[PDB]
Amino acid sequence: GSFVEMVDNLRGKSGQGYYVEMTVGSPPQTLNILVDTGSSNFAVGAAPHPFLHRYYQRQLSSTYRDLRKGVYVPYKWEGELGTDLVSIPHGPNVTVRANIAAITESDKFFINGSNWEGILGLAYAEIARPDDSLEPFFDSLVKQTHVPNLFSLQLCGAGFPLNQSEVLASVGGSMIIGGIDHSLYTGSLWYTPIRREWYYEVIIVRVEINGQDLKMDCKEYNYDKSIVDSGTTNLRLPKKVFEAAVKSIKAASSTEKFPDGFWLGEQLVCWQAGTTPWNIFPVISLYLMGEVTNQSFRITILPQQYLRPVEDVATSQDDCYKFAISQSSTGTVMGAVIMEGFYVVFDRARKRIGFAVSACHVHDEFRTAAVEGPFVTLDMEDCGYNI
Amino acid sequence: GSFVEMVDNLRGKSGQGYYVEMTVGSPPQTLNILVDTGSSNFAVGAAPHPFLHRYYQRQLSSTYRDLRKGVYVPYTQGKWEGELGTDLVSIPHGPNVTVRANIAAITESDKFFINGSNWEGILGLAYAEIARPDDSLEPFFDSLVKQTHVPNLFSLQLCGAGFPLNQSEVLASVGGSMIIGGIDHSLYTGSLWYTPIRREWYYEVIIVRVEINGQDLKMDCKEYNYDKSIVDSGTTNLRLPKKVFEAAVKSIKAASSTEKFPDGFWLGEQLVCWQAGTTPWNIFPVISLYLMGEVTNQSFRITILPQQYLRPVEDVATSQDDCYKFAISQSSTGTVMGAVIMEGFYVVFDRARKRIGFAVSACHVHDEFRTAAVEGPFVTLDMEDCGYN
Ligand SMILES: CN(Cc1cccc(CCc2cccnc2N)c1)Cc1ccco1
Ligand SMILES: CN(Cc1cccc(CCc2cccnc2N)c1)Cc1ccco1
Repeated sequence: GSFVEMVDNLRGKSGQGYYVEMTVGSPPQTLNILVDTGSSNFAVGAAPHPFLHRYYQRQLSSTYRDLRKGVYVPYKWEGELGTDLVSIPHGPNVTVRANIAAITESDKFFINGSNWEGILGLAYAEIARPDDSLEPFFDSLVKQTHVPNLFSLQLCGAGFPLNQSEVLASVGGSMIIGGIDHSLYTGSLWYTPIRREWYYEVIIVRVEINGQDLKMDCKEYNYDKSIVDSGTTNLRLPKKVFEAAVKSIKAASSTEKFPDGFWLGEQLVCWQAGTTPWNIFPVISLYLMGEVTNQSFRITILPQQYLRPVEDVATSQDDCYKFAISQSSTGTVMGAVIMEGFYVVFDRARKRIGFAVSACHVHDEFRTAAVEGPFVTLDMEDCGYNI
Repeated sequence: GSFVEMVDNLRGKSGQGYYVEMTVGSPPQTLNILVDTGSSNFAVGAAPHPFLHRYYQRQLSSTYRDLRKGVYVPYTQGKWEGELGTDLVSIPHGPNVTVRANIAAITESDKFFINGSNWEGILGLAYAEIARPDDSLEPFFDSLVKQTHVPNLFSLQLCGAGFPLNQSEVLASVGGSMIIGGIDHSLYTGSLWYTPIRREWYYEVIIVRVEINGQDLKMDCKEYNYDKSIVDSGTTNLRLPKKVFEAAVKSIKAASSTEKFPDGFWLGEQLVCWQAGTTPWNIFPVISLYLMGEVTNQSFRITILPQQYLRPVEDVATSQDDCYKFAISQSSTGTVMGAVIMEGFYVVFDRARKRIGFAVSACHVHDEFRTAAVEGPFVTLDMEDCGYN
C-alpha cells in the first residue's frame, strides 16, 4: 500500500452511497460528498434543507466566484454556478479551483441520514450539466496539479446492517486519487476498455449464472449502454436481460420459494440469525472485453454482494436482505453492490477500467468473488450497441 | 362449396404473417391473430408491449377463468412467457359460434411481436402433441370441433401481392382467406391433390422427389424429410435441410447463371433490385416438390415459380426499383413449407381424413409464360422409405 493517506477515507453503504470529506472556500468549509462515477457535476447543498445539518455558505468564502449562470438537473436539484478553492483532506495534498453548483432547491435528492451534503461527479464532461463546457472536478484537478489522471475505488459493504451511529464510525472504503494501492485487492487486475468517454462505459460479452450461459445475443447486455456507476445502489439490467437473469436465479435457488415482492427488490426476506442460505443462491459472472483482441475476462459476484443487508422492520435478531438486482430502461448499471466485490481502477489516462477482487468483499468459507482470465471471445465489438 | 362470410377474412404478408380477427372475453375484446399451422397454442399479448397497441385485459372479462399455471415457449425465432386460463372466443368473419378455449396470456416476450405486423397473438392450428406445456392443453381447433358442429377441417388461401405493401396498404389490402369447416371452390383453379398427413403433431408430409426446372436434384429422398417435412404458415420461407439447401442453391444458381448475385443474396440476407418492371423472372427456375399421394405407389407434384420464392421488399431507397429477398433458407429442423410456398396454393387441412390438399391458388402471382401447378399422378415406388424415423 503506497497511498496510506487516502486508504480508508470513505464512509457510507450501498443503500445511501459512499462519501469522502472535502472542503470548499476560504476559510475551508468541510462537507461530506457522495462519490459518483455516474455523473459529472460537483454540486453541494448551499441553502438550508431539512436533511442537511450543514451547507456551503458562499458569502463566507473570500475566494467564491459567481458564474452568473443557473443549472437544473432532473433525475432533482437546481443550483447556481460559481467556482471556489476545493481540497480533499484525506487525499492529494493539493488545492484546486473548481466549478461548484451551489444547490438552492432540491426534490428527493438529499437522503435523510445519509450524512452527505453534496455530490462529486467523476465521469466526463460530455454528460456535465448544463453542457460540456463546465469542466468536471477531476479534469480541473489533473490540469492544475501533477496528480496522475487516474483514481481507484474500493467500496466496502459491511455484510450486515449498520445503524445510524455505526455507519458514522465505520470505514466504508477508499478512494485513491492519482494511483493504485496494492493493499486493497488480492490477485491480479484485469482491464476492460472504456468504450467512450462520457459515462464510464464498458462492454459485457457474456453472462453466466452459476456457470450457466444466459445465452442472449451479447448486444442485449449493453442495450443501450453498460456503465460502472458508484452513484446507484443496484446491479441493474436491461428489461430482457433482467427477466432472463431472474428466471435463472429463481431456478438455481428453487429449494426455497420467495414472494414476488422480493424479486421486485421491494420487500425484504429474513432468516434466523446466522442461517442465511448463501449456498442456495448462484454466483453471477459478467464477462468483459479485454484489452487484447479476441480476449475477455470475467468478474464473479456472490449473493453476499447482490443481497443487500437491511435491518428488519422489527429490529429483531434476524438477518434480512433485499434483492439488489433490478430492471433498467437505460442499459446495464454496475452499481454499488457490484463495486463492493471489487477494487475498481478508473484509468482515465489509458482509457481503461481495471477490476480485482476486493480485500474487503463479503464472502463465506466456501466461495469468494473472482476476477479471472483470459478467455477467447470472438466479435466482441458487435456486443456494443449503436443507436 | 362456398363460404362467402369467410372469404377474404385474412390480412398480412409473407414477411410478417397472415392474421385473422378474433374476439376474446366478455364483453368481446377484438384482437388480430396470426394464423399458424406450425404450432398448437392460442396465445395473446396480455400486457403492454412497444409493438402492441392493444392486448387482452383479463380483469375486464367476466368470463375469464384462471388456470393458475404458467407456460414458457422458446423459439429460435421468438420467445414468449405466459399465464394459462380459459375464456369465450369467437371469429367475427368465421363460423357463427362462440367457444370456450384455452388462452395463454403473454406477459413477457423476446423478439416475438414484430413492429408493424398488426397482430397481437397467435392461433396454433396444429395438434395437441406439440401444445405447450404438454398435450393436455387442448388446442383451439380441437375445442371448436368438440363444442360445435363445425366440420373437422379448415383451408387456407394466403395471397402475396407480388409487390411491396406499405404500412397503410397492408392494412387495407385483402391478404387471403381462412375457410373454417370447409372448402370454397372460388379460391382455386384445377383439381385438388391430396397427400397423407404422416402423423398428427405438426402437419407432417412426405416429399419423394425434388426438381429444379425439371432436373432431378437426385438425392436420397430421405434427405428431403430429415428429420420431417411440414406445412407451416407461421414462418416466411421455404426452408430446406442443410444438405438439400446446398444442392438446391447450387442448382438454382446454375439455372440463373446469366446474372451473378452477391453471396448475401443467396443467404437471404440482402435484397436484389431491378429497374421497375424488368425483374428477369425467366432466368430463374421453377421448383417442383413431389408429394406422396393417397393411392399406393402414386405421387403428385406442386410447382413453384420465382414469383413465390423471391419475396418482394421495399428498396432501402423507396425508389421505383422492384426488389426482392431470396425466400429459401437452410433448416436444422427439416423441410418447412412456409408462407411463400403457401402463397402459390389453396391448402386444405383435412383433419377428418388425415390429409392435406393442394390446388393452384386463384391468387398466386405469375407471369404470361408460366404458372404454379399441382399435377399428377406419377408412379413412385417405396415412398415410405422417404420418411425419416
Ligand atoms: C441514489 N444516490 C443518490 C443520488 C440521487 C440522485 C442522483 C444521483 C447521481 C446521478 C445518478 C442518477 C441515477 C443513477 N445513477 C446516478 N449516478 C445520486 C445515493 C446512492 C449512491 C450509491 C447508492 O445510493
Ligand atoms: C415468424 N412469425 C412469428 C413467429 C415467431 C415465433 C414463433 C412463431 C410460431 C412458432 C414457429 C416457429 C418457427 C417456425 N414456425 C413456427 N410456426 C411465429 C411471423 C410469420 C408468420 C408467417 C411469416 O412470418
